[PDB]
Amino acid sequence: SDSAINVMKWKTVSTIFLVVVLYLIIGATVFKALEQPQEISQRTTIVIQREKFLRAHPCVSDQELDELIQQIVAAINAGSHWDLGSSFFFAGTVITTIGFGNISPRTEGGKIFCIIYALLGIPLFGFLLAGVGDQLGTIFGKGIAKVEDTFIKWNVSQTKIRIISTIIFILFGCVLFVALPAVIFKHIEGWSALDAIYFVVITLTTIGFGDYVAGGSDIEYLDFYKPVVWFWILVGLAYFAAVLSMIGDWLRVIAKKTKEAVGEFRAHAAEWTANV
Amino acid sequence: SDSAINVMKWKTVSTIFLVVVLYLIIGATVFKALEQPQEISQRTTIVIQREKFLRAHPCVSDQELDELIQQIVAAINAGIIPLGASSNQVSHWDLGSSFFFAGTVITTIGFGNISPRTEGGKIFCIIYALLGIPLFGFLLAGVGDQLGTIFGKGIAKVEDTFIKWNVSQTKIRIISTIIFILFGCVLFVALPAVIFKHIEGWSALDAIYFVVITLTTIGFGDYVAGGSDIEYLDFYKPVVWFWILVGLAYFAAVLSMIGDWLRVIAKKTKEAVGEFRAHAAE
Ligand SMILES: CCCCCCCCCCCCC/C=C/[C@@H](O)[C@H](CO)NC(=O)CCCCCCCCCCCCCCC
Ligand SMILES: Cc1cc(Cl)ccc1OCCNC(=O)c1cccs1
Ligand SMILES: Cc1cc(Cl)ccc1OCCNC(=O)c1cccs1
Ligand SMILES: [K+]
Ligand SMILES: [K+]
Ligand SMILES: [K+]
Ligand SMILES: [K+]
Ligand SMILES: [K+]
Repeated sequence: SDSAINVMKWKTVSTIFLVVVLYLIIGATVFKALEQPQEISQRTTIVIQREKFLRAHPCVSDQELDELIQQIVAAINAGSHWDLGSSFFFAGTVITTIGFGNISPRTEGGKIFCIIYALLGIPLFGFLLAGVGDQLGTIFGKGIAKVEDTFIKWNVSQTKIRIISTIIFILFGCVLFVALPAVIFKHIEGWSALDAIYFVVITLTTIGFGDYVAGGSDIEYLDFYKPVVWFWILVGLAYFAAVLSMIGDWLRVIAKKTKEAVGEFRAHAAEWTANV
Repeated sequence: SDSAINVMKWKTVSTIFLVVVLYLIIGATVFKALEQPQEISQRTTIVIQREKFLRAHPCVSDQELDELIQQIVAAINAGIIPLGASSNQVSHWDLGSSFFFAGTVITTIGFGNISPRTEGGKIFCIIYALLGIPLFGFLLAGVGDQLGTIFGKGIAKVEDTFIKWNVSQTKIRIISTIIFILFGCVLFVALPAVIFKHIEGWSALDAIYFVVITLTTIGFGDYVAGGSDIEYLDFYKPVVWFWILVGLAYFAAVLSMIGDWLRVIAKKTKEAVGEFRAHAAE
């Protein structure tokens, strides 16, 4: 029965859908809980700054200030960040689906070329990202081969070592691809320890908020700083690519433990019910 | 044999790397060619607006005036309505917008228009995405499967209609691939674009632009459906959410198709180069 297999699939999809919808509701409340207060204090202090500017300076009134604000808002639409170097940056953001968006095409023509460029670029880059990831994955293979002959054969059996190996991949991976670049971002880019990691994650996950852009701030980079972040991204995006895939498998493993843990809990409702 | 193929793989990756390097170069030159002129005309006229306002009031704090703008821009990263008229203010972290924000996180669209300002929200965003992204991955795959089978039912209808005697199985696949694109761009691109134009006030190009930038998960943020306050009947926002679920599913397959074409154009060109080397000399 073909429609029976499809009923099993829609049952699976529909539950995950709710888990997602539920995951959204939970997060939506946690963010508002965290961000709501700062918005009020920050939005109240900005109000004190308008009232203080007209009081401190009789020179300016409400008639000139509103006209001023209208010009700054328009300045948001504009912002050279389209020079040879920044555009090459823009292209990278386009084909990686990071899209920080701080610099986006404002021309009807640039919008058309961006569309085409993206549709052709993103798949192209995917092949590269696949090879880079494959290379890095095999490099990792040579490393664990050296480690699997030292202290794998000794005490603990090989059945539980696969758990130890996965921890090594995360340890080093976090150090090289997260820790080191975050350290560098802090000093060079001036970002706090947290803001550094925040950038690393929101970037290598292709989220790309744009609130933190390494090399985006306008002042004083080193000669080879920008080229090194490019390489970090090519290899960084591949790392989270695997990491995100691993976390995915953790979920399909767990999803079963909870699904049978619910069958257990119902079971010992069942017989516990018949013994009464 | 094991290490032989390894040496062979690096050969392919290195060539693709260079192709990408060259692809970024050509792109960079094409964007700055398009965007550089308008950047200049806008940056010269803005200087005209600052000079026009400098001599306007001799009693201004001249040098400290440019410091004020720095404070406004620094405040623009977060939602700010700094105007005397209509002091009433709408929250961008309310229950409805924060829900949106989470959707942008787990879909890796990241419009960035509204991002966490708090050290706590940032630490939760990290955890949220790391677990959220992979989770939403399964959903998108499930919605990819469902939407796919519903298509397999539709083509099973047309494959017995146009089918006649003396037909080839390999050539009909090209027909199906076209109808997939056709109806796809209609429902998930054409239809939503038109709605975006009227309801959201966007131009026909800005709507398509938004769609492509969004459903490819690029997420500039320069255009966001439902961003401005306007009215939003509320028959609208829920739809957009659904469109996103399926629209992301659609491009996922579309983008994966283009990759197959590129791979194809890759072999034809690679043997076309072997042909040209074979003969070409004469
Ligand atoms: C942290 C912010 C978000 C919090 C996470 C909210 C998740 C709430 C969902 C709880 C899961 C129980 C719901 C019932 C599910 C069952 O009908 C079903 C099989 O019957 N199980 C699954 O689908 C498989 C369920 C797979 C569960 C995946 C979510 C696990 C996240 C655990 C959160 C730990 C974070 C701690 C900080 C590092
Ligand atoms: C942060 C980042 C993202 C990608 Cl997708 C690729 C490379 C990259 O490395 C930083 C260098 N940054 C620049 O070169 C800039 C020019 C104009 C503003 S920043
Ligand atoms: C473009 C987009 C992307 C995702 Cl991932 C999810 C939803 C979404 O748009 C739909 C409704 N929009 C809202 O509910 C808003 C609240 C505040 C600004 S928009
Ligand atoms: K993005
Ligand atoms: K963005
Ligand atoms: K993305
Ligand atoms: K992706
Ligand atoms: K983005």
